[PDB]
Amino acid sequence: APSSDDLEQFAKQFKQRRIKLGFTQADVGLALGTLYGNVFSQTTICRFEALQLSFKNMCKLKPLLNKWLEETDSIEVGVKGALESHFLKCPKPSAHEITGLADSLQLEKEVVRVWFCNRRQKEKRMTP
DNA sequence: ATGCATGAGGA
DNA sequence: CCTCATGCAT
Repeated sequence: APSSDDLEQFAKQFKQRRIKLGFTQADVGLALGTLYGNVFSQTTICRFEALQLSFKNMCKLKPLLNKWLEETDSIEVGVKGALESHFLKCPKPSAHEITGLADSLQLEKEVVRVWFCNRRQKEKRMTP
């Protein structure tokens, strides 16, 4: 398995080469469908180039992007800041903390619950 | 490039 | 409920 440094260098050189070939991020994502039956979105290609995915996600995707390379050659600021503050304190809130913070902050419980799942996921990105 | 979301899968 | 991989919509 690759180091974080391996994946960083791979990402850099993947991006350089995609741009040089004049393909867009969506182009690559689509071609992974066309060529390998594994379609991906522009969002996914973008995150991969920015290392904004988990280490394991990055590792699963790298060989796929490598094959492609080989071949071709809302919530408001008042609310947000507060949400962030609590996260630094309690990153994993109980369904009561959640429902509690939700109404007090005037948001649906489900919007608050998902915000915390996403915030937790971000921290697990190779570069958050 | 990013914010909020879905849904499969698991303790 | 969560983690996780993933993307629609912005």
